[PDB]
Order: sequence, then C-alpha cells, then structure tokens
Amino acid sequence: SGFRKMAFPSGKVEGCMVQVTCGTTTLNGLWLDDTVYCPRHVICTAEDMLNPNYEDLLIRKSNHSFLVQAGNVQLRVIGHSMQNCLLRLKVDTSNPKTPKYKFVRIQPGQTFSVLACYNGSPSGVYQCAMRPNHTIKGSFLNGSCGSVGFNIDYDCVSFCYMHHMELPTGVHAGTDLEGKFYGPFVDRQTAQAAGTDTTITLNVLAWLYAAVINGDRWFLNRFTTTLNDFNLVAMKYNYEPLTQDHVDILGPLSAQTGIAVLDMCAALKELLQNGMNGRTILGAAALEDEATPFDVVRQCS
Amino acid sequence: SGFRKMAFPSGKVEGCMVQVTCGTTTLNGLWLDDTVYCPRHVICTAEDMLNPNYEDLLIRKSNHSFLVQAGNVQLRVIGHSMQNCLLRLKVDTSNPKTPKYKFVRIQPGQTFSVLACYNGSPSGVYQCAMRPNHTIKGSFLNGSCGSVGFNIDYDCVSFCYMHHMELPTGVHAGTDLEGKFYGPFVDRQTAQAAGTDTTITLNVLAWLYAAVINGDRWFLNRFTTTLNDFNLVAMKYNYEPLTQDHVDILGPLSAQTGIAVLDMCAALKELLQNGMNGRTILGAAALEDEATPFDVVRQCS
Repeated sequence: SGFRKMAFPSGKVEGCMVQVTCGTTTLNGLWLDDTVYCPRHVICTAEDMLNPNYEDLLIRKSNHSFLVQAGNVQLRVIGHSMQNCLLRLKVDTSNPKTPKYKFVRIQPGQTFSVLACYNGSPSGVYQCAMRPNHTIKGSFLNGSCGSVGFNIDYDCVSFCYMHHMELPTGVHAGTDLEGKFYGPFVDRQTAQAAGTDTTITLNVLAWLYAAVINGDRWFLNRFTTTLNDFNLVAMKYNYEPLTQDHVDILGPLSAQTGIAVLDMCAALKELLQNGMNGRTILGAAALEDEATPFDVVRQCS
Repeated sequence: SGFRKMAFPSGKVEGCMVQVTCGTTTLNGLWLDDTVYCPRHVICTAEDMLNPNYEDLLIRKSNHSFLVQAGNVQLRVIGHSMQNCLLRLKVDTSNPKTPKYKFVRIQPGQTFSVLACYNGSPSGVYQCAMRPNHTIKGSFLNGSCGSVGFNIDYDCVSFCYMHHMELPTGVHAGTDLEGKFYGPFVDRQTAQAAGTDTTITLNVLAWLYAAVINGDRWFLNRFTTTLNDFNLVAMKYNYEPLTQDHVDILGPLSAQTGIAVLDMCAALKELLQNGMNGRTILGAAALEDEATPFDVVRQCS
C-alpha cells in the first residue's frame, strides 16, 4: 500500500471553530473552554494595516465590539486581552466540544494538518510542512485568517499554527497558539518577504525509504558516502546539511529495509547529480520533502 | 494563494465509523441510522478467500456471529442481509451522529476524500481521484477495509466508496455504498490485475488553469490547436482524448483567466512534446491529474 500525505481527522477541531467580527473585519477564531483565540489583526482596517499600533487600536475597544458566533448561537464576550499577535477573548460559555488539547511550537521540517475555514466554517483539510524559511505552502483565501494547524497525539489535539497572512510570493505565515510568529514576520503590511527556502533533506530521505518499502527501488545504488561528502552535494543543490542526528532519526527505517542511511545518501546524491530521467519514485517526478520520518513510519510497517 | 488537494472535513463521517468482527476477521463498517454497512468479506478467512461462496458462508451465520462496537459501547445486531458485495447489518440502536447523507456512484476522474480507519478508529484523511482504470491510488494497510470515501454537498455527506482490497500493483479497489464494485473486480483473491491507466486530461487542464491563476504562467503559448490535433498528441502520451464536453466544462476557468481552452491544449501539447525542463508548475515537476475543474474553481476565485 502507502503512501499519501494524509492529514489527521479534523473532527475534534471543527467543533472548536467559531467566527469573530470586529465592525467590518471578519475571520475565524479558536474556541476552547471559556476562551476564544484569534489573530489580533481582526482589530484592523485595510487602512490600519499600513503600519498599525495595536495597543492603541485595542484600548479603543470594548467586549461588545467583538461578535462571536458558535454556529448560529452567538456567544457573548466578557473579557479580552492581547497575547503577542493573538487576542484572548474570555466568553460566557465554555465549549462543550472542547477536546483534550495543548499548544506546542512546531519546529521547521515537521508537519501538521490545516483546517481551512471561512466565517467559522471548516472548508477543507490538508497536510503541510513548516518550511525551513518558516512559511507554509498552503491554500488560504481571504477570511481564512484564524484557521488553525494541529497534530493529534492519541486523544489530545496539539495546536501549533494559526493563520495570519499571505506573503507576496503566495506562501503563508502565521504564529503558534501563544501568538508568537514563526519566522521574522510581523502582522503589518510592509515589504517583508520570505527568506530563501531550502529542501528538507531529512524528509526527502524518509520519503525514499517510503518508496523502497513500496517496490519503487530503482534509484538504489551500491555506493555509500560520508556525510561530509554528501553535504558538499547538498550545498550545491540547496538541500539542508545532513547531521548525525538526522542519521539517527532514520535508524529504524534503514533497519526495517536494511539499507544504511549513508547508502540512501549515496543514492540521493546520484538522483541530484544525474537527475531522475523522467522515472518516478512513488509516482512522483520530483523528490518529495513534506513527509517526515515519523509520518512514513506511522504509515508503512 | 492556492492550490492544495484538500479533503473535506472528516468530522461528519468519523462519527459513523464503527468496528465489525466476525470470529477472527475484523474491519470497519459504516453506521448510519439503524444500519451498519461493511465489506461482505468480513465473513471470510484467508482460506475462504481463495475462491469463496458468500451465499454459502452467510447462511451459516447468525446475528450474533457479528460483534459491532460504536466506540466501547457495543451495538447488538438484529438483522442481516447481503447487498452485492456489502453486508447490511440491522441493529438495535440508531446512530445519533447520523448526518444528512446519500449514496452516489462516482464517475472516473472525479475526486473524493478518504477516511482511512482501523478497528473503527479514523487514522487520517486525504483526497484522491477515481482512476480511469477504476482503482484509487491510496494508502491502505490491513484492517483498513470498510474505510469509506465521500464528498460533502452543503450539510449532506455523499458516500461513494468503500474499501475492499489491494491489487498486486499496490493500488486499491472497492465499491459504491450499494456494494457494486468499481471496475471489473471481484472480492475473491485471484490473479485479477489493474487495467492500464491513463492520465486524466480534463483534470490536468484544470490544474494548468490553477497554475495560471497563480502566476506560474511560464508554460503558456501563443499557438492554438484543434481538438483533433491535440488528441493525436494525447494518444501518443497516454492521455485521455479531449472532447467538446471537456472543453465546455473548462469554460468558466478559461473565462476568468481569458485563455481559450484550445490555447491551454496548445500549451499542454508542448509540455508533453518538449517536456518540462526541470521547471515547476505550482511547485510540481510533473503534471498533476487528481484535481477536477470543480476542485480548482472551489479554491481559486
């Protein structure tokens, strides 16, 4: 069988999605327990965004400037505060659907599912990876702000992303659930631009092991290599350096297939140096880097 | 923004997933209202599968040979019948989570989301397309049988696939929710093999329009072509013939981008004849064919 980049089932999260309107600005928020979290820029107008000041904009606001609707049944807000780039809106009702959850900050390379929402209304679910340049390559249209990203850990939903904006290149940027941005982005409309990305070596290797485990084994190779030698190649092809840690993470996968990590590197080096020859690995004409070792293992014994 | 192949939010469907055990065989079933549907081969043993007879195997069965568990809380079955390759197990309890739903038979080329499940326990969600050869290219491991496929139509869940088996090539096969297989497959373990696939022209074209709408416009072209001429190319590259109907479906997309359908065909012909030159459309090194015109439109105005 294998391998599809799947997202987690979005049910536990759909139930925590609500809408938040501040005058003329509408976007999604996350309703957990008695609190609703959302991007602080729901306070701004397209004017405000050309360099806003949120301390200013928010002191001019009361708990009744915010309309919150869990479905049709509106909630009443009874507090508010500003946690970095987020708004914590205390509210009268506790969310019944509130699942076991926590907030984690996700590292670059790691993946999560995104629940695209509009007006508090889940539209679609997909999986992506936090880019090295701290952006995600997503599909977000207007009013998608406040859509969240998450993994699931048994019964417990770990929230790790909330959507704030689109960058000029069409790639997306956001924050963890404490309102700290990923990357050097600020929630102001300036000339900020994505730093230059790099391909996630660790993930590409894990994917190659997903292929091997699935009979697409043609790219294989008798050669080996030292990580120093491979890393010179990586450099020329804008791949992240491989480290001993990356090698260790990949231990279990090389075990179950019996192909040493350094052998797959040898093989990858050739794929990079020699190209692919319109051949396909797992039905792909290019090396996939949005699947982690843990994603592959969970889906391939 | 755009474009990601997203699946629908799997919440409405997670709640209808239950486990079904028949002696030593376990797999997933669909609990809607007072009925639970599941693959009929839950009746068989790896022995039985080398050419089984289900009329036989099922008359030797009673309503208490089937253990059904909605979570922990077990259901009691109080009927049973065989609808083509499916089992309809009447049960004492009606599913509270039962959403507005219906059963549709999906056409080749069209797409849907899959909720991969094991022991009545949703594992991941993804989107795929019904292949021309009537298989889906999925990720299904043992005990995933009974996992269903569906689209959502406002509030109403249209079910269209239920998983039955893996074919020798690692591609998957199943039935609609009336138990009729897609394709010439039977639920017996024989030498049956996937017919030869073909690339879904209509979908590749819709994808190119998704690219255009997103500034990856480099593959464009001043030439045009007649569908006859294009179809000779399609033939040589194992793409489905383009028909006037396909052209019509693509009308809205060519409108909103202003590029005539036959112009994109001209452009595609070149992509096929000249290759891609390691350049990327929407960040892909090969032409994607699992996104329909309707998928693209829903995600790109």
